[PDB]
Amino acid sequence: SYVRFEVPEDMQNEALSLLEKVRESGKVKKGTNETTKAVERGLAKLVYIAEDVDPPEIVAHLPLLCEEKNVPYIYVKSKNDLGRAVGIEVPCASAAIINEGELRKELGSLVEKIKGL
Amino acid sequence: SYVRFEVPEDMQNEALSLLEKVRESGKVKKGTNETTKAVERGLAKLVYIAEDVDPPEIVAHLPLLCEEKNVPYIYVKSKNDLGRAVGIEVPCASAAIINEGELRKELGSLVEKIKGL
RNA sequence: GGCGAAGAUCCGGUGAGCC
RNA sequence: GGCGAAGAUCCGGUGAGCC
Repeated sequence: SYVRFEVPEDMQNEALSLLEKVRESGKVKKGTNETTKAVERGLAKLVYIAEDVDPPEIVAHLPLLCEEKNVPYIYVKSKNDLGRAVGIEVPCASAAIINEGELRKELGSLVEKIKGL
Repeated sequence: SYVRFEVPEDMQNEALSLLEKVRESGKVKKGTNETTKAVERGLAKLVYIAEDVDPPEIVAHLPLLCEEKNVPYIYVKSKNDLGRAVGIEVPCASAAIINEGELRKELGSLVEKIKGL
């Protein structure tokens, strides 16, 4: 298939909880273009990438480059569900964490749960 | 009426007739943005401004900003007449000549006819 | 109520085509 | 037939509002 990572529901939902309570403290990028070029700036602390993208063309590129710049990234759920997580009113194929707010020291834990594959 | 130098009709028609036969003879920029950059870059030797343009604004800036950069300019009644004269298929509020093609002597005499009203 | 991060609006550049 | 130098298309920035 498109993205080559598999991930249980519980930690995907951990991604939506972290992304749901990051906005009040840090910064987040919404949408695949802002994610791709915000990370291409080198400013990603954790990337959101989803497989329910149609056509797969939409994001079939960013996990690989997020492995190059060695920025964390996680395959998560439905575009809609993350859309609610980042708190915009529309589906979202890809997101990013740009500033860690007052929470900071969980994002590392999540990156190493990503390193499991 | 932003006509700050009232130009005769016969002189308008001679200017548009001259402007008719200089589009593979010389080079002309079409449209208020291309005319205004023609004056700003500094490569316009004679710009045409139509006076029935509405809103006036759309080209109202170009005679004064044109005079300051000391590029001559001449006034024309209908935007339509100018637009069809400069062989494009739509009305045109403002035009410019940036290269005089082979017509150095006629445009020279006409420029001196402008500087005088 | 419809459209919208599968990118709304706006801006810059480009300059004669697009349906 | 319609739209178009009162800027078609295309490219750029911006990132959440527009009817």
